[PDB]
Amino acid sequence: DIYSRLLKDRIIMLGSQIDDNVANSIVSQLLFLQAQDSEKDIYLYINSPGGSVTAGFAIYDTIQHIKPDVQTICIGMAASMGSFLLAAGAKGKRFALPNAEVMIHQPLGGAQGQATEIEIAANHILKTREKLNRILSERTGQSIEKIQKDTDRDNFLTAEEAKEYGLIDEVMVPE
Amino acid sequence: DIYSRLLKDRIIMLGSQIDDNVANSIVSQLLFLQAQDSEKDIYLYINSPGGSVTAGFAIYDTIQHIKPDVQTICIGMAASMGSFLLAAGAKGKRFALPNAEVMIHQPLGGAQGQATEIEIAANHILKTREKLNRILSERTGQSIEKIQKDTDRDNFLTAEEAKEYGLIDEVMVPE
Amino acid sequence: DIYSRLLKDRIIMLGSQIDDNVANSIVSQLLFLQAQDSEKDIYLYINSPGGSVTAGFAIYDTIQHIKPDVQTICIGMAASMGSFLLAAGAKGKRFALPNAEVMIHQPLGGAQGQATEIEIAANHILKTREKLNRILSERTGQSIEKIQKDTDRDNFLTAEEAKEYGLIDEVMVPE
Amino acid sequence: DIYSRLLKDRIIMLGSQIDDNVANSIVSQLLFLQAQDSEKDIYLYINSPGGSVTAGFAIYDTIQHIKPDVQTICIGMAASMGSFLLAAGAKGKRFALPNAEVMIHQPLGGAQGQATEIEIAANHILKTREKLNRILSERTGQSIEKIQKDTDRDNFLTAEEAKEYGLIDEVMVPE
Amino acid sequence: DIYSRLLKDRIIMLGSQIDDNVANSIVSQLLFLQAQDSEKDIYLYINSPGGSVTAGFAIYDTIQHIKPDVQTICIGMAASMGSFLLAAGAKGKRFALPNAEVMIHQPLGGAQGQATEIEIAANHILKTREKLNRILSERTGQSIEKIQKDTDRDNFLTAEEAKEYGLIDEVMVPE
Amino acid sequence: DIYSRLLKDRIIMLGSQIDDNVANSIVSQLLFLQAQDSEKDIYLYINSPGGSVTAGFAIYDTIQHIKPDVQTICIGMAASMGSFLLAAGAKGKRFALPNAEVMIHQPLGGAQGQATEIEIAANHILKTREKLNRILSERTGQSIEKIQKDTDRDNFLTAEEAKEYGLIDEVMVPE
Amino acid sequence: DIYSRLLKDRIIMLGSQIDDNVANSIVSQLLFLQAQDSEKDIYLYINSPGGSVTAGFAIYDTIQHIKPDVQTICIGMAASMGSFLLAAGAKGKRFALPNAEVMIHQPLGGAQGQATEIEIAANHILKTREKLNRILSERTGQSIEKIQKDTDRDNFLTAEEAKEYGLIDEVMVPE
Amino acid sequence: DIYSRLLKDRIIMLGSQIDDNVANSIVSQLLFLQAQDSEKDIYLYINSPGGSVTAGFAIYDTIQHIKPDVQTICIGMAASMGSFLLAAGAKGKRFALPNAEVMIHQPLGGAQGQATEIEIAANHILKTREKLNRILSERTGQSIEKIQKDTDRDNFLTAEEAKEYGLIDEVMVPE
Amino acid sequence: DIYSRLLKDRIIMLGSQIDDNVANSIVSQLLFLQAQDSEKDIYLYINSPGGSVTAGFAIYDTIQHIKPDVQTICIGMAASMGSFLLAAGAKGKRFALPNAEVMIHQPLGGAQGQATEIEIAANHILKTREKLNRILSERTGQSIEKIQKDTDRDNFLTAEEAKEYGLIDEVMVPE
Amino acid sequence: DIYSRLLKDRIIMLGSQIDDNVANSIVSQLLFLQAQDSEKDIYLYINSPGGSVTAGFAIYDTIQHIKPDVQTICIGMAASMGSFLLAAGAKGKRFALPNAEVMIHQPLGGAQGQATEIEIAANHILKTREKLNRILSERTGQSIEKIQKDTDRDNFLTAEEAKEYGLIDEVMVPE
Ligand SMILES: CC(C)C[C@@H](NC(=O)[C@H](Cc1ccccc1)NC(=O)c1cnccn1)B(O)O
Ligand SMILES: CC(C)C[C@@H](NC(=O)[C@H](Cc1ccccc1)NC(=O)c1cnccn1)B(O)O
Ligand SMILES: CC(C)C[C@@H](NC(=O)[C@H](Cc1ccccc1)NC(=O)c1cnccn1)B(O)O
Ligand SMILES: CC(C)C[C@@H](NC(=O)[C@H](Cc1ccccc1)NC(=O)c1cnccn1)B(O)O
Ligand SMILES: CC(C)C[C@@H](NC(=O)[C@H](Cc1ccccc1)NC(=O)c1cnccn1)B(O)O
Ligand SMILES: CC(C)C[C@@H](NC(=O)[C@H](Cc1ccccc1)NC(=O)c1cnccn1)B(O)O
Ligand SMILES: CC(C)C[C@@H](NC(=O)[C@H](Cc1ccccc1)NC(=O)c1cnccn1)B(O)O
Ligand SMILES: CC(C)C[C@@H](NC(=O)[C@H](Cc1ccccc1)NC(=O)c1cnccn1)B(O)O
Ligand SMILES: CC(C)C[C@@H](NC(=O)[C@H](Cc1ccccc1)NC(=O)c1cnccn1)B(O)O
Ligand SMILES: CC(C)C[C@@H](NC(=O)[C@H](Cc1ccccc1)NC(=O)c1cnccn1)B(O)O
Repeated sequence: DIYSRLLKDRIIMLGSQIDDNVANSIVSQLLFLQAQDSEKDIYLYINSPGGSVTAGFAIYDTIQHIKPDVQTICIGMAASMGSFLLAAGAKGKRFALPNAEVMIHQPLGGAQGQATEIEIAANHILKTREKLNRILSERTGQSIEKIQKDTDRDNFLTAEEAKEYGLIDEVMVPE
Repeated sequence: DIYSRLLKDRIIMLGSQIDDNVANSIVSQLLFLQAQDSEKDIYLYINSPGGSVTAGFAIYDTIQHIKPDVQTICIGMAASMGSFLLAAGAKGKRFALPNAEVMIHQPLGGAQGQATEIEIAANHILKTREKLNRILSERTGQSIEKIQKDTDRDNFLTAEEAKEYGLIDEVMVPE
Repeated sequence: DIYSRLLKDRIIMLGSQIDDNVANSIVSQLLFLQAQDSEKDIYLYINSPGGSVTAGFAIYDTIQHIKPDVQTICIGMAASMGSFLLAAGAKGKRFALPNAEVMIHQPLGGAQGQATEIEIAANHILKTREKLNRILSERTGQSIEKIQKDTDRDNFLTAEEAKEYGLIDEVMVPE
Repeated sequence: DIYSRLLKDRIIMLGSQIDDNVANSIVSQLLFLQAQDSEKDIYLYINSPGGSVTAGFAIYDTIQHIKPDVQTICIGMAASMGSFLLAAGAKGKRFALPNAEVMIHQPLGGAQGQATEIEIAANHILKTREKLNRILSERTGQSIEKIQKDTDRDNFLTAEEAKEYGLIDEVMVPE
Repeated sequence: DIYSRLLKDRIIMLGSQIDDNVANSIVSQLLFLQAQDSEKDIYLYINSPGGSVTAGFAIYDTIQHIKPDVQTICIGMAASMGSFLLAAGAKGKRFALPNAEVMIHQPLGGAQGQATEIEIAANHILKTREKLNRILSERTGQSIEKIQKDTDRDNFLTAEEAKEYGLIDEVMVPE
Repeated sequence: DIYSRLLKDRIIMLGSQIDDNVANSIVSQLLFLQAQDSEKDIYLYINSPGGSVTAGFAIYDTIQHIKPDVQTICIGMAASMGSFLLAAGAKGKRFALPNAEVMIHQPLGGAQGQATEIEIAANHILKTREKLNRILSERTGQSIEKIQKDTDRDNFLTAEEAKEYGLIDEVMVPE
Repeated sequence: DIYSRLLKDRIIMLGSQIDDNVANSIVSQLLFLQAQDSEKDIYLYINSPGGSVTAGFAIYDTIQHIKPDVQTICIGMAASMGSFLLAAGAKGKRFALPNAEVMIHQPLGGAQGQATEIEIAANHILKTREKLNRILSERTGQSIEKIQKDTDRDNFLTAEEAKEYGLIDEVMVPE
Repeated sequence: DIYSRLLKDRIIMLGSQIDDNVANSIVSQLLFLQAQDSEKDIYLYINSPGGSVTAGFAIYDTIQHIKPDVQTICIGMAASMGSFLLAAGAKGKRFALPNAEVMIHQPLGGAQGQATEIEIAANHILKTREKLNRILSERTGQSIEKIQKDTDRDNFLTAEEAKEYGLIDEVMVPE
Repeated sequence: DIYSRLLKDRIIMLGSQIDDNVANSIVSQLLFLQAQDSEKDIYLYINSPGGSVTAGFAIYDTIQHIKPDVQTICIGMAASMGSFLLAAGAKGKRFALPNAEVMIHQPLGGAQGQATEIEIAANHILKTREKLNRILSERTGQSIEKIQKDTDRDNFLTAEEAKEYGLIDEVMVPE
Repeated sequence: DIYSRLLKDRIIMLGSQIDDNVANSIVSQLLFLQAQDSEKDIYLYINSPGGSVTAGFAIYDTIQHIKPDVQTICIGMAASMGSFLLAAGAKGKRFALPNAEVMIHQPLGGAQGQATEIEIAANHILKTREKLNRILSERTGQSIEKIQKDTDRDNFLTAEEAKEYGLIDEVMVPE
């Protein structure tokens, strides 16, 4: 299988929606790569429309925890939790290809039941948003109040705009 | 039709779920009965599992607004917005048959979408619960804190317990 | 319509499963009949497999509340809440045809959700069973503990067994 | 409507599956006809594939109970509970048109649940079959054990065979 | 039918979602009422969650065009196009009952297909929003800029808040 | 019924999608109104999203073919065949309410099967478009070239724009 | 397989809902790892929304039974039965990554059928909640009264709050 | 695969509902293990909600027939036929983990068709229940009369209660 | 597998709809091929109906971003994003077989929700179309306005027409 | 796998409907076979009901473009695009088994949407039919005018008739 080959070059492809299955695969790949060698870089290609917040945080925390630097490279599109993980790469080693698109927006969810259950769910998603904003602020240098306003609705960015936003460090030019 | 002849005796049957169709029928019947005679009493029989809050308030406010006293008679069951409307009858003229059951609980709803929209919906239903608690406190004489605690979960009441609670004035004995 | 003609003779047909629609129709027919004449007997024919408890209690309490005697006549079958309403007729005026079947059993229901919600639902249905047992004991003369054992599972009775049970007073012979 | 003009000639058409709705319609038509005149004959045309045992007994017991003779005339087909009601007409006044088919067979049913519940359901339907076999033996002049043997499976009979069997008295010839 | 005799009191009930069927019914009632008498007032009760913009404008333009004053009375809820029609009543004669809910928000829609067809749909709905904002500014005295910001998301208003906003003129007290 | 009342005033409401049922109803109403009086005007109110071309042409040809002038009044919306019929009213007597919308676009259809079957269906719809374009050109005073270009995609028009275009003669102002 | 290589390092990934299939896989992995070496530690990564109580106890009891210490590491989320198993790791060796979320709440279930069946199911789930509360009390040091109040509704905890609660021993810092 | 290496340690995992597929897998594992060695023990782990009686007896009879002792160890849950197989292990060698649950109840089934087919099915399931009771009485030392009463409804047992009942010999402690 | 033997000749088959899975496979194969040899040509056979813009740009940017020349050979059909990638091959090395079809058209999409959300989606797809038009203008030597007009609707091109258009350099002759 | 073994003898079996997956498999097998040896003959067995035109042309153009002669052998049936590929084998090496059936007919498709879109699709399928007719004229020696008339509807041919027609060169006799 072709991805088996790429893993020998320490390359991980995140090329789908992020659910728990995908997150456990990515996490296990990071841990496996760290075991083989704990100082050579890892390369995480990202072509993802987003997905679950907790699954995304499973990958995020693993990236920060392991010893090797994790380079992130957006090809095609990094939207929602995909752009959050793009910004999570080793600073100075976060890239996008020239025609890649990046999109940021606020979390989405749902809640049903009694008034108290809806209040619990609303409080949980607002806390989850404040937590995502605070971390994105630390990864980009944007202020939390600006993240909050810029993610009120869907916010599409070119690769160059993503760099000026601080989500990546360089647009990768050919070749 | 049987209900049309009962209407000539100024009797209205609320015997179903409360949605907008039912609420409009009940409201129009109260209006029509007030026009025919504005001082003879009206009798509202209630056998209802509850329904929409705004459809319920359409009936509640029409009862409060018109001239005639509206007697409320719970037969079978008055649950949720049903029991709220039972408590809304003219004071001294709120009844339940001996084996009727009354149930009270907090509102239920749902919300989907972005975090800010879920927060808007959560705030709306909590505000709605506060409004219902306040009115029920006025109709029963119980405190708002007691209502709030007693409606945290489904709360089933006998006709006698509903009288002790202040939801009704008397249990109707034969004949 | 044929049932309209029978209502002229103060005859009500209960020939279906008992839900809120059926109960409100039956209740309105009883009240309409009492208005026309409050001393002439009413005849309630019962061919019913049962239905909702609260809908059944809407009919029960109305029968006990109005002035006229309500005679009950089982044709075909009175099961579950149907036999409960059969036993509710004016004492001495509860009948069944010779090949009618009567069936008694304990209530059924369902509950889903949190442990506390299931606890609340279980407590409500056990309270509802104790109430049904107590009233059936008063209508039949059977002890509450015998009702409890006899309704543990489905209990089919001939018309003659139903009379010796106290659910009816006489088996109607031709003509 | 055509059937109500026929009711003025004391003609009742049973022309469908026998459920509770149909049984209550037929029963009410018999009582109504007896009320208008309690001596003049009633004519019950039967074209039915059968139906519910209890619904059929509602019609059967009403036929035996009223004062007027009830003639039964099979047109097209009287199967299962249909043929039971065909045999139920006033003796000497049970007919079939020359090309009508009569079918008899044993009761069918179903049972789901615990072993004790399946035993209760089996006993009930076996008792039901014995009661039907006994009545048909009285109405036809055949032995119970012959009825049992001849209904073990679907048993189709011509009009002439139904007369030979005792289910009807005469085959109706033109004119 | 109850709504028929209410119409003789010049009362119209808008108690459902607004589609073309409902709109054509309301419009024909307004025309019919003007034909019988063209100076006596008309009373339009509103309990509606909203609906189609063009259906709503059929009712709006008819209200403005006919000669009689059209009073608007919100019972239960006036949301979206329902609250737009509430504010369309004759000034000084727009009411809400004390527990009625009013909600305002921006239009919603959908678009599918080629880029140029999506552009056509976006331009059409933004033009529609500008037209709604401008009319609501005229009916309420609020500025278009405030309407735009206040309708960005769902905005729930009590009867008292709707009066302060200018959507209604008075909250209707008993009796 | 309310529409029967309006038809005595020679008012016809076209308030739905135009299919064959609707067309036959409108056509029969026009024929019936012409028979009652062949000189007094007829008023066709239009709130329609369009529909079938042949159903539309049934109404169109009938309007052209009856002696009385047929006034057309767009309320809410006249799109597609709806706006074609709006433009078909007696010149000088075509109206729209101030907030009515008008939309024009080319016909739509489908074709499946062999190549020669698809070619036949393509030629039939192109000939249909050319006929519709020519007739609309004559009703509006526009060139066929301009109609063709302006209906290539969905084209939304305000009431004032529709008057400028020649689809209506006057915007109806209040009173 | 990537999970196969991690099993070489005595790492087990519980990254899904807990049903019987998953529980048997986790149990067999623990058994297999103990047989290979009964004194080297085992590492249980948890990213789970929870699941079946009995499947959870199959894993819990196997963890307690075997010789090796079992470290638990919450990545992403440990909700419900997932957080119960997180607290079950060897004391001193229960961890969570800094942005992992932990949630605790009371059990859920369902019951259908006769009143006595519903009572049996209610008693079972309440007994199951008492058992879980008691064990969690032992694992965290919190009182059973506190657990019972804190799990009445969904209760979301940060990694730091989970440490304060006693569900984990340390938050894992990089690197 | 993990279960293969466990089979080398003579471990069999019964961790699912028991149907014919599972039974044939378990049976072939028992025979395969006997062929390799006919005197060393076999270990059957049981986490099962139950299943088919005949599939269960395929496993039961195979366990009794082969030479090696089969230890049974309930993890998580042994319900219905699962608890029957738990009690089927070699006496002295039947265990449950401390938080395992055990449930016993009477068989369930269904029957549809003619009265004689229902009677056949009823007799077959009653015979099956007598056979299960007699074997369980032998495995546990309890009387058949007590088994019959204790299995009338669902009967949940802790590991300790199962030992007292005789279903297991010991609750296995760590480690 | 046949495609892996072709990969050793540096042949990549793009023979399906272009989604993220396909894009990541193609990207992985380009990277892998560049790693084995960074100067020898790569051959990308294209038989595709098109697909996702972002997935297509993942392949496009990878093609421009590797050192080796990528020849593109259209077999069967290159439509939509398929034809975009066909034009993306190394200039002078873009081919089509004599009977391959090439189709170009403008992007398609959808948008649902509030007016502001629809405007965001419309602007994003219009910007996407502009970006695609500019690149195709550079790759084909046609003007932006000609690309815009020629893609307003589906535009089918033979292999020879595709060469005249600049989408390919040569039509590949036999053999 | 059996088809792998036959590829050793340079045998490719086209035995299914022709879509893009199948076409890419066949194309890749031809290229792979040409790589191993570019002068040994290839044998393509055809048993196909047809399929996509563009997928068929992918196979056709590859057959003409490789160096080796491709023999075509129809077994069972070559219908529609299947017979087109049969006629495409190296002249003198196109065969059919004596009972194989051959069928030719004109292309089929479908179109939906605006009139201009149906015209585009009609023109495209007509152009495709003309290209198919011209190539088959060249492969068979029949005139385009004869192909056009013979493919108006389904035209079934025996192996012998296919030889007379020019679709094949010889009917294969045993052995
Ligand atoms: C940066 C952030 C915007 C990324 C993703 N956003 C989300 O909102 C996801 C959407 C979702 C996915 C599957 C199932 C339901 C919901 N929401 C949650 O995981 C969540 C978290 N905490 C509480 C409630 N929900 B993105 O891909 O859009
Ligand atoms: C508690 C009692 C006094 C009244 C009723 N309780 C409710 O929860 C209803 C239930 C509902 C069901 C289906 C669809 C919608 C609503 N909730 C609302 O109307 C509502 C209002 N505002 C915000 C959110 N929800 B009862 O009678 O059922
Ligand atoms: C004498 C009595 C045995 C009669 C009826 N028995 C019942 O169990 C009904 C059945 C039912 C039917 C449809 C949907 C749900 C339940 N149960 C309730 O109404 C109920 C349940 N829980 C709490 C309060 N009430 B019988 O006639 O079916
Ligand atoms: C003389 C007699 C043979 C006539 C009818 N026979 C039946 O079996 C009916 C069929 C049926 C229809 C609807 C729903 C269930 C069953 N059975 C019962 O009504 C029944 C069953 N079990 C216990 C009590 N009653 B016939 O018309 O076929
Ligand atoms: C702001 C408030 C006055 C709006 C009310 N209606 C809407 O937003 C509707 C929603 C809808 C209803 C039926 C069918 C489709 C869509 N949208 C349109 O009608 C529409 C959309 N795009 C262009 C033009 N019009 B309210 O009830 O929400
Ligand atoms: C353009 C405008 C003046 C009128 C309407 N346009 C249409 O295309 C309708 C839509 C349709 C309805 C039912 C079934 C299929 C299609 N098309 C036809 O009736 C038709 C199509 N092909 C040949 C002949 N007739 B409008 O409402 O959009
Ligand atoms: C850890 C605990 C606080 C909640 C966890 N599980 C539950 O509540 C489950 C929900 C469920 C899932 C699948 C199938 C059935 C039920 N309930 C039961 O297993 C159960 C046990 N005994 C009696 C009744 N129910 B958690 O992970 O949600
Ligand atoms: C007491 C306890 C040991 C019962 C176990 N099984 C059953 O009761 C099953 C339920 C069932 C399962 C699959 C298909 C159909 C029915 N019933 C039968 O197998 C059966 C056999 N013969 C006659 C009638 N029924 B337990 O494990 O659930
Ligand atoms: C490049 C041009 C020749 C058209 C090609 N692709 C498209 O139009 C796709 C269609 C699609 C289908 C399913 C899911 C998503 C998109 N549209 C987009 O990707 C898109 C989405 N949002 C904004 C901008 N673009 B071609 O292959 O049809
Ligand atoms: C040999 C030839 C005369 C007929 C063969 N195929 C066709 O006619 C297919 C039918 C079809 C199959 C799959 C999907 C869509 C349509 N049509 C096209 O491929 C097509 C052509 N031109 C424009 C658009 N589509 B045969 O095998 O039937």
